[PDB]
Amino acid sequence: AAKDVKFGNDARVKMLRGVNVLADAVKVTLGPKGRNVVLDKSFGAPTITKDGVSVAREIELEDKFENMGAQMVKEVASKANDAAGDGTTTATVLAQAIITEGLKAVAAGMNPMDLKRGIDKAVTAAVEELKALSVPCSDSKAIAQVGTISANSDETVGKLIAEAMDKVGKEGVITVEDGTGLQDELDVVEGMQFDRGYLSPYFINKPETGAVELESPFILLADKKISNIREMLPVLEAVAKAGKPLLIIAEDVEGEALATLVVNTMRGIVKVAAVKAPGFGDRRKAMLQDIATLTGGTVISEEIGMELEKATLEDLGQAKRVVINKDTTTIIDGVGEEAAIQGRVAQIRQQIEEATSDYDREKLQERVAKLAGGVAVIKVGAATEVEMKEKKARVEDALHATRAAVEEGVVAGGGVALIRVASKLADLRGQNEDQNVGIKVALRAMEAPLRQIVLNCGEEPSVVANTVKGGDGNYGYNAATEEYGNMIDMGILDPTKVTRSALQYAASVAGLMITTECMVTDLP
Amino acid sequence: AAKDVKFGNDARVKMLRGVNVLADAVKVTLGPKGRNVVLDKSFGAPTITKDGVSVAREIELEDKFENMGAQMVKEVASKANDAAGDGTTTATVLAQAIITEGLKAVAAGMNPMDLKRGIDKAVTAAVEELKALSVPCSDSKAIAQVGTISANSDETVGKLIAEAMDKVGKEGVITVEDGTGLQDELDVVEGMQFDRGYLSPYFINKPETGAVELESPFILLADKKISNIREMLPVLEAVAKAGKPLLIIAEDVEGEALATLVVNTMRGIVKVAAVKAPGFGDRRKAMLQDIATLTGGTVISEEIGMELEKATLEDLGQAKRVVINKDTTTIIDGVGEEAAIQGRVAQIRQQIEEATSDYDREKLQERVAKLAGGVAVIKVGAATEVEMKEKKARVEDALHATRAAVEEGVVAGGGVALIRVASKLADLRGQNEDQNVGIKVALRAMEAPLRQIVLNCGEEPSVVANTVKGGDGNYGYNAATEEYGNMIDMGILDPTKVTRSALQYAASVAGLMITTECMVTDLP
Amino acid sequence: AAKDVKFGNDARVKMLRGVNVLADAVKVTLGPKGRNVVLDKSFGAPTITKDGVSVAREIELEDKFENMGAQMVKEVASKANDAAGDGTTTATVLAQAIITEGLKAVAAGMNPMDLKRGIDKAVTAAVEELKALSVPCSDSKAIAQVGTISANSDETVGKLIAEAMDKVGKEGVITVEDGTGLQDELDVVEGMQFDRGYLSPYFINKPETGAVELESPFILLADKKISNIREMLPVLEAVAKAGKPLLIIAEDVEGEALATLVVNTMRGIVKVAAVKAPGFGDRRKAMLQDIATLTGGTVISEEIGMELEKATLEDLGQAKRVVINKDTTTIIDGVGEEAAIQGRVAQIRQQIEEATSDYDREKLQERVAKLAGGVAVIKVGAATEVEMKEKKARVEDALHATRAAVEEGVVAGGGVALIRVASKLADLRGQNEDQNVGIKVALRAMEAPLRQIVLNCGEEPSVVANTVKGGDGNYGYNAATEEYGNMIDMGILDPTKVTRSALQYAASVAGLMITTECMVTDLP
Repeated sequence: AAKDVKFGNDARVKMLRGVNVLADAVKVTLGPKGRNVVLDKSFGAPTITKDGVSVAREIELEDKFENMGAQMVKEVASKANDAAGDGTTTATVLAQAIITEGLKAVAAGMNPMDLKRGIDKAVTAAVEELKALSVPCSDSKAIAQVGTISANSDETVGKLIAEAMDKVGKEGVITVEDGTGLQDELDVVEGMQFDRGYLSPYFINKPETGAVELESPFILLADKKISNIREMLPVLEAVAKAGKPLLIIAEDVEGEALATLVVNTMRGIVKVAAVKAPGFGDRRKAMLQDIATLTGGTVISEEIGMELEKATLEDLGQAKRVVINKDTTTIIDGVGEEAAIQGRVAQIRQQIEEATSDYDREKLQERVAKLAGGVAVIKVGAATEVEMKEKKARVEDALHATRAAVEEGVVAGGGVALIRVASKLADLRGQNEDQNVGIKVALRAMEAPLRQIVLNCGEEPSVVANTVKGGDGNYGYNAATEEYGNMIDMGILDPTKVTRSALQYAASVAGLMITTECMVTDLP
Repeated sequence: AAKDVKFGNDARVKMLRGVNVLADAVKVTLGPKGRNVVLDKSFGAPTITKDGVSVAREIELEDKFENMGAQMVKEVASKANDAAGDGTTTATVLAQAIITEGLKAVAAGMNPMDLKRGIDKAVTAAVEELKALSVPCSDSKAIAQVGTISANSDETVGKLIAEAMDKVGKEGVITVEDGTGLQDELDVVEGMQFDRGYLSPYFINKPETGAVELESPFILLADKKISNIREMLPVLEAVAKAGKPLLIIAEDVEGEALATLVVNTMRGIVKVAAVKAPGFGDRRKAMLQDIATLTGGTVISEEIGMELEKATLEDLGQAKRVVINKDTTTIIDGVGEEAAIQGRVAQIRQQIEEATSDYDREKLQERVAKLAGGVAVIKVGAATEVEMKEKKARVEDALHATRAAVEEGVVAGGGVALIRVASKLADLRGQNEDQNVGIKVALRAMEAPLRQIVLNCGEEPSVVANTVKGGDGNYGYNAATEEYGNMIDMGILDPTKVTRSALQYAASVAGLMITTECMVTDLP
Repeated sequence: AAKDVKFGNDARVKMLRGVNVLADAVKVTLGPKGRNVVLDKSFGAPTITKDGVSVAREIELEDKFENMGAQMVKEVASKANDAAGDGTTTATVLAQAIITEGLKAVAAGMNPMDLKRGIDKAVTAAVEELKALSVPCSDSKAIAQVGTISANSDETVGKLIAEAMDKVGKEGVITVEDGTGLQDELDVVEGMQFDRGYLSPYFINKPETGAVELESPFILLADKKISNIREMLPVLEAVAKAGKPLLIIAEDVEGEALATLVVNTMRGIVKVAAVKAPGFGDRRKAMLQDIATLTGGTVISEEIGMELEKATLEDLGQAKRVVINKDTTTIIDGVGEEAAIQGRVAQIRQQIEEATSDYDREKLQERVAKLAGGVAVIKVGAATEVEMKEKKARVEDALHATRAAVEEGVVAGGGVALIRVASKLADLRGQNEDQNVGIKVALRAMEAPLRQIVLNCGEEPSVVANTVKGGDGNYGYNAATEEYGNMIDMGILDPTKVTRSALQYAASVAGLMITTECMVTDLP
């Protein structure tokens, strides 16, 4: 396993074939006419996929050359999944084309670093070009079109996403889960909801199937397990003379207090619903106070000078209707001031980002969307778990793409905007001839992905691409119909965020990787 | 784990040959003339079995290509076995036909996605046709006939299962168990049953053979053990006043209490029997109130401040008869509310939709059978464990077939319905001629299971297929009669669900496999 | 692991090779001229054997093919040993011949199902005919004859066994084990007895070996720890005033109890025999209850609602005489009525007829014999350890054969019943030609064991069989002396149960030969 070193093109040629390897591993799956690849599973059955990165993630070759090349190209695709997950094939093909043009330039003895300088300043110019070319994406028709593009002519899933997103609002949170039957299940859970079950089964309410409902109850917060005191009776009798149902949130209730608390609810005196703590202590308590403010309750924590039994009856929060089952507790609409809710939203706006990013951001965004609106749940069903996941990954990709389109809009899809801005920026000049040829190299390498896209349909890339370059504006080529026309007719519009981020990150990684000159390796 | 990358036709033929070897190894079991397969077992004697997936689950190939193919294809067979368990050979054969046709089409340059669409539409049409042509099966004669064919022309088993299902009612539970004698014996156990014996052997009552029986007793349920709870002395006096026997359900009883009780019973003071709770804490908590509802009593709860010491006369469950042996207790005509029985049944109906599925179904249907259905025990009597395996396997095949037929309805067996629906659906056309070609080729090749069924009998598949294509209606060939006639005459009926699931799963999996264009392996 | 599949001719050839292995392994042991086999043992001495299962159960060969063939044929031999244990060589040979002929027929293209049904019908008809021709024999002369037939010209052992069985009665059993003296020793003592050594050696009276014999003692059996209590002063003083010797069976003895008891011994006031509890708690308790019933005492312990320090002197039983050895104890006669005998034997008998069988029933006959008869003890002694093992195996085979013959009855032994049933059942007919072919093949193969016997004897097998087929009744051939003659004169008779079980096992192995079509192995 001793280290061995080589220099320049002799090693680079090895890289090429490995690149070549990974390259044709990916580009076979591009386009509507592109096919799938099944990935061996060490534990169970192999899984079908169309995304190049899903294929490549586990891929490494026997020899050190190709193995390290695959790892060093796989990082950008990993980041692409970290952000969006699609367009990975484009990043791979552009990387291959640019590294080939890089070896061509090195054959001229040309400086890689000034090449990178010219190329990435041209990339920034293209960023500005794309920002200028951005158009708003507002109509749900375009949303359905882009989802259908992402979902392989699946009008059902895309349209379903459309009404779900519309009725939950643009800031409403939407989640996709498993289903077994041939039909997806659409659920909306609005207000406040948590997944905790009643400790006592005797809470079976008047509605059949054990369905539990409370109209305008009094919600209360506690931090103690009520065992030693065993006397909530002052509060109980205050609610009894109030004569209205109640919900309690506490550490726990001991069986001794539980007996009368359930026995007394039967008696019909006060209906009381007791639940376990939904989540981890500090943050869960923090969101319970937000719920209390939402429900018109007061900030109540037993870990401060105030007492459970020492309080004012108005401290109990009220919500119009609460629905409780064996596992799920939900509120339809509560009694709270929207000014205070929006103040809490402003308070939590900066916490939306924080610095933890991955763990904190999505959790907090879904939680706050629940705090303001509701969550959408879509049970995507299919015959086999591999089929479910194969559709699923496209579902989350389309979800993220819809988020990008909502936040930023779209640009002319099908790569025509790319080639037009490249043609317009062909006039760009650098410090010297090195930067100029670097810009031209970047242009000619960007030409290749579109040509491969055309080739994916079993049609000639050259003259078709030339015809694409001939027209402008709405004129573009559709692979599904394999014909030219408007973007609106073809619905091929590129979400701005995914294209911008993927293209620029791929450009950066390519510019830094073409700088290879020396090789270290291990022996068998 | 070094990886190797392969393209196109080579992997295609590898997958072809592996699937073909597995399939024609399976084919030796198809039809009445099919035989068994012997599988080497390291621990002891080999396993001899007919159903294909039973063989498949342990199949592992020396070659990585074929190993990947076998493991990727076994999922459909495994889940089909999980669904029904028989006809799996037919599903495998038709799947192989689909693979052959798909690879042949792709060899022509076929579009994989067009094939996917075509096979999907064909499956939709076939499912609708099966729904349309499905006919109900109600008469016990036809039930016995389908059991007989499902038991490999065993009429004795058919009459046995028909008698069992009749006496266990429509919602009874039927199970097959190991038998001691040289022949099968079927027993019917009805009423409230559980497997718990009397605490002491001296509990043997008046009935001989060491049996412990009480006529018109009362039933006590103790939430916890007996330490000082033997203070039911007042209730005892009432029982002493009533001159009635008693039954005890308690966690545990003191040795002094056990000794004092035994003496009381043998002295004739009060004659009482005691048995333990049937199952786990959750199970017993759920089913004790079910027992009470059957016997019209009130469960003594340690969770509520009602106990044995403070109790009512009718808190004892009321039943007409109790019969207890060394480890089993039976209750005859418990005196309880039938409407409460329906309420508990409806609660069970709501609880039907459960992720636990079969593990939940055991007790879920156990309670219903104890209330309304019945218990059937099929003790398989024979010498060799392989023979019990074979007869048992035929037993659950017949059981599943009968259950599915009763709940669902039937179609003609032997694939006559398959060829009929293929002929009727030959008229459907899709979006593209590519899709139409996929559909029509699927129709051409879907008769292959019938071809192999004929072949297993050592008879010309081509002659029979041509003659059947000439014939119409329920006319068809039977191997048991080894001649033609009416398919109904022999009473070979297929549940629609098994055929539908097999066809849809085979089409889905085949469509996903054929789209693969790249291969990856690891070397030894 | 890597699997390799064999089909049809090749798999059948491997089965034939396993058959050849089995045949050469077994043939060496058929008849008087079929000789013993030495069993290699790296641990200890290689062991000489003749029983077919004894030769078989430990034999496994390297080549996987015949290895799994042997593994799958081991089950029939194992089951036969667990059922009868003798005639295993004969049943194995007949089954092997049947299998060989069936494999030949399948090589001719035989139908598995025709074989299945024809062999089932033939087995059923042969069982019926064998039952019809069954002649029970009860004379001790015939019992000695058949025991010697099993013992291969051992007369004294057969006479001893017959006398022992007669003296132990119809329900009394016989125990056989190794001996030191080269002559077998038979010891039978009637009544109640179990082996138990006294904790205090000073229980030795004037007679030797600590044997004490006492008149009408006060027999007490206690399942409770008597060490803790000691005391018993009122009862001890009552017995002392009565003037009779003292008998106690205690769980344990205290140092104080030891002290007062040894003071009693060396002081010479009262002779007291104290013994520890016999064995395993619950079952020892049950058999102690049996002893108390047979002695006319009362079952008294803390498991009974009697009091320790308060008791009545008549509560204990009295015996005609009690004898105690160094490590065993017997009672010559006790207070036991035949009605209580019937009741206890019946409540034991119901447990005897159960599915537990092994590891529980033998103790059941032990206890029952202690209730009614006595234990028969056999000491077989000789020179070399391997030869004692062989003699023990042969003697136990004879023991089981005698038990089966006594409980069931016999037919003509030496295999002549086989030829006679084959002759009389030449008229059997099946459903079709193939069934009749299979039946006739089985009938022809029925001749194999006897012709193999004659071949081993060095005489013309087929002509001797033909000559036997000419006569009828009990006239046939003698292999020990090797000449014709009547069976009755030399009494070659065999219990019918082993014959029927062999036929049933043959039916099962035939039913598992018919499906031999595909086999799977694992090669490195």
